[PDB]
Formats: sequence, C-alpha cells, structure tokens
Amino acid sequence: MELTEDLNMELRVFFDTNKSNIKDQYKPEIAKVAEKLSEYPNATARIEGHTDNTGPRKLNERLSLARANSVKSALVNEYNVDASRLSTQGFAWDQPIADNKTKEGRAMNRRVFATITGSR
Amino acid sequence: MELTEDLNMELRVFFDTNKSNIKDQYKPEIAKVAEKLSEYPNATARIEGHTDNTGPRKLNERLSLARANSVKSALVNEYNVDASRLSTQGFAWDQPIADNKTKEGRAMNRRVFATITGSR
Repeated sequence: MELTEDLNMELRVFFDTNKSNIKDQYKPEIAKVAEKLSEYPNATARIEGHTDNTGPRKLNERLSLARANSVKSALVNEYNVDASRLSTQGFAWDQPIADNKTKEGRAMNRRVFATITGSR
Repeated sequence: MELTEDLNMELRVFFDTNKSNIKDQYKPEIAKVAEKLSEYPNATARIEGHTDNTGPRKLNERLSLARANSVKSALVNEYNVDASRLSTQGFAWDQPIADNKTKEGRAMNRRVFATITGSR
C-alpha cells in the first residue's frame, strides 16, 4: 500500500525588548514541536529570528539570531533533539510582520517563527 | 502554533470475473484504511470501480459501481465508517490500466482504486 503522512507545523515565539529568553508560556508549544520531531524522525525545522527596528543594527543582527538559537537550544538541550536537524538564522529588523510605530506592532516583530516539515 | 498532518493513501482491490466480492486477500488493506480513517476523522475516500471489456456493456456499468460499493460497504458495515465520507463511482471498461487481450491484463482491469485524503 501507498500510504504517507506529511507534517507541517509553524511555531511562533515572542520576546520582550532586548530579550532572547523563552518565556514559560511558550514551553508547551516547544514540547509539541519536540513530540512531532520524534513522531516524524526525518523532519527538520527552519527557525528564523527577528527584531523590531529599535536599537543598533549590530545588536539586532545578534539578537535575531540569539532568539532563533534560544528556540534551537530548548529543543536540543531539554528535548534531546539532534541539532543538525534545526537550522537557525536571524533577519534583524529586515522582515517586519507588523507596524514598528506602535508598541503592539513592535511586540509582534520581536519573534521567532519556526517551520517544521517532515513525512513518514 | 499551527500543526497539520496530511494523509494520502491509495488502496487497490482486484476482483474475479463477474464478481464484486472482496477477496480475503484484500481485507488487511481495507482494515488499514479504516484505521487511518479513524486516525484522520476528517479524511474522505474517493472509491472508483472498473471492469475488463468482456461482456455486455450494462453488466459492466452495474458491476463496476458494485465493486466500488462493495469496498464502501466493507468500510461502512465492518468498520463503522460514516458512509457520507466515502464516494463511489463505476467506470465500466472505460479506464483500463492494462491490456484486455490477456487474462493477466483483464485481471488488472477488474479493480477498485480508492484515494483517501485529508488532514488532522
């Protein structure tokens, strides 16, 4: 029989200003990502971090990547997910999803989006 | 978080001449379909029956739809799958997959192919 199941997941984690820690409220989502990475052992994740547009370019290059790395670290260190399955990249403020002129637009931009894909 | 798992399954059942019963051979495969239909309660199945090109045309129109319906009935009656999730259609000898000039090709054409798709 031909039978396949395809996984597609998207995780969104948000961060406070200048912070790259994972807030406790995001732990259940990371745990679910880890469960699906075990259920689909060929799956991989592309984790992309971002900043709002405030502060030096240099801070935000590092901060965007640190936030992606924080997501990867939680998976690797707390869920024993192999690191090589998880890519990380930071886009500093280059890819806004909301208006940087509002406190709430800035909150939306301070984020990691991770895309998990696999098949079994 | 957004999580989707997409199911794609293809079932092939074959028939003896002038018959629309499910041969015991096919029962494990039909059981597997029902299992996935339960694991993906939103999935539906497109069930299509066929004949070889021997015999009167209306006999083959009926028999092709009877084949598709025998697969549906196995799912509905033995495995309690909701009948509205399953479509059936017969194509008489109009869609051959093999040579009707040989016994082996005719046996290939006496079939039901079903595609089961959906997400959870």
